[PDB]
Amino acid sequence: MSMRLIWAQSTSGIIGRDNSIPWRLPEDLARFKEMTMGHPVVMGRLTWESLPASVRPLPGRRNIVVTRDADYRAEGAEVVTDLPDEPDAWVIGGAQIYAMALARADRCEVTEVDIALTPLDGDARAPVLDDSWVATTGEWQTSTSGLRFRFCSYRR
Ligand SMILES: CCc1nc(N)nc(N)c1OCCCOc1cccc(CCC(=O)O)c1
Repeated sequence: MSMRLIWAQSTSGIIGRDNSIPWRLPEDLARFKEMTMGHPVVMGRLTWESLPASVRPLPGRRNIVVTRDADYRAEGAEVVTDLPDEPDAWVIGGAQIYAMALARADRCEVTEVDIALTPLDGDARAPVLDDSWVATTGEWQTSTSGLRFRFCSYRR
């Protein structure tokens, strides 16, 4: 019904390589925290293990880890084998988790980072949103880090 997707991507659409993020953008962390606090957050195992240890699990949010390995220990998170039907939840990671949740989604919150990245094999790419989405495009912004970025919101 009402899954929300949130991701940060380069302008070429890359959301990371092996979960590693090439940009430092504290304004994106701030907006991620504002959007997801007090709600379940749904993620893959690689996103979970890539969280900074001090916020694994992400505090103030019910953390849910989706993986085909039924036996997996995530201290502080709920381990499920399939995407859960949590109405108010935010999907936060897994290029494949975004793909699976997109059908159930009526909101996407995107940070676009103006950073050139060389494509590498097995890159995680952002979902391409079709014409059913209504886009609200924020103004281009400059970070305390010097990077240009913008926030875009999509609804249907
Ligand atoms: C924030 C990157 C991001 N940015 C966007 N826009 N979407 C995402 N899915 C997304 O990855 C979420 C997985 C990594 O999470 C972190 C990682 C480090 C610090 C924090 C803030 C802690 C807090 O929030 O308390 C969160």
